[PDB]
Amino acid sequence: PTHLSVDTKFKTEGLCVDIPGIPKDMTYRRLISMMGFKMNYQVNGYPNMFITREEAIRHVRAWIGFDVEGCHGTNLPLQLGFSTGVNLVAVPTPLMYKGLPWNVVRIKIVQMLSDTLKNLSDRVVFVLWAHGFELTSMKYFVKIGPERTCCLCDRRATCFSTASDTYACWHHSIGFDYVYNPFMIDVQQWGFTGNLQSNHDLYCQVHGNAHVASCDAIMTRCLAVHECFVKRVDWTIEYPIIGDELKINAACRKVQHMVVKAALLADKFPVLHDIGNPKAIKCVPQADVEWKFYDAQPCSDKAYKIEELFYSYATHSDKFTDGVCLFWNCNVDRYPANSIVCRFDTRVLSNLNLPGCDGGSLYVNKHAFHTPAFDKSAFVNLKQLPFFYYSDSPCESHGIDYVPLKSATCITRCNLGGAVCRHHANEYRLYLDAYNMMISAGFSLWVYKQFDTYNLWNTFT
Ligand SMILES: CN1CCN(C(=O)Nc2ccccc2)CC1
Ligand SMILES: [Zn+2]
Ligand SMILES: [Zn+2]
Ligand SMILES: [Zn+2]
Repeated sequence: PTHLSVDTKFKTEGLCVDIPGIPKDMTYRRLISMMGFKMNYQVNGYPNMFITREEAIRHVRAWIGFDVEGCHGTNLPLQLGFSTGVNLVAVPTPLMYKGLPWNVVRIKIVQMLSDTLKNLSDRVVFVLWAHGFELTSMKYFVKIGPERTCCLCDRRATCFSTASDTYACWHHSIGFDYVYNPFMIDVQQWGFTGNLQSNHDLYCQVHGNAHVASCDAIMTRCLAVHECFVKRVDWTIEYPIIGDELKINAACRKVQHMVVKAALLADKFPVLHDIGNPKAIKCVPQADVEWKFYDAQPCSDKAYKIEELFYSYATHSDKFTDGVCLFWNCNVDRYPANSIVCRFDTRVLSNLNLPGCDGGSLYVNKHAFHTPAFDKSAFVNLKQLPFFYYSDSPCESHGIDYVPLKSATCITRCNLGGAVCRHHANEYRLYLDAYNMMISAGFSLWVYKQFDTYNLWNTFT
């Protein structure tokens, strides 16, 4: 139970308009053979070109929706569409390119996949809504064989060059012409009634249908993401480290402690309502406040209605208007005015944030989290939280070459007294780096309108 058996049955109804007369009884073994590929019984890490839903979810960073539309089947040109928005036209002789032979088209496919995937994944997973032409066109740009390594590094081989007879990963494939050992999954195999557009539109209004192959490719990957990350969630799946995951997560913990500690000192709320992660611990353990936790799992479809988070059935709910409410990555439609909020901005461009369903995004950092679309109106009762650094720690060095720190946002006893000490200057610079790391990763901070750092200076007396 690791790979998809080649002898698994493949439902062929979706393929019969492009391939009339196709047998209803069909295996992956026979389908692959029909596509022009010879597996010759090989136990070398590539048992099937097709993979299970579970293997696809483990490799979501590799997903590339692919669709082929028969413009005019050997004698006709084909429109090759990708979920990157690219449309290529291959002639047998929203970025739309004119008709070119396969020998040049395949060089473009390798360039595009390599640039899109080199910082995301060790492979490609073609996400299909298979009708026939996409499967039969694969032989014109795909080569298969045993698992291999790059000619220039230790990464697995994803590309092949006929000019040099060598193999490369996504980082070293410049000038390569063939996709090597790609994987693929047919979304139609999951049991769907009706066509791609009708199933996609049930959950998403952001992707339209301009009737080009890239629109179908985008809709296909969108629908796959809804099925695997929106309606079905698995937070037990671990994903590899591809970027600043560790620094971002450490920054988030530093920022949360800083902001919450400062809010409690400036406004002295008697009670804090910590709403979100059922596994959460107190971010400011030494604070005076009555800390009360409320469980809400990360919402992956629509943002929580604030009224449902306070809904208590036949009993009285806790008083949310007393003290402060802390929503650390707990996505609601409209935050109460007495809130401290961290909300991920789904629009952020990064290697951790993949395009999602209905304006939302799939943020992949250790775990995959489909996040609802960022909506500025959720924050109408609050203001953006400005950067500040606060510290009550003693002015002592212990144990880097100096330029004295001058900043109005270094809230320390030394700055109050006229001159920032070396320890607080080092800590301020580290904290500003962590803050910038967290912000550039996509997180946004919001706070109740009465929040004022001027109230922190009198904590030094
Ligand atoms: C039966 N329970 C009663 C308690 N309950 C709430 O009090 N929710 C809540 C959440 C955050 C702040 C204040 C109240 C949910 C339903
Ligand atoms: Zn390489
Ligand atoms: Zn969509
Ligand atoms: Zn100091």
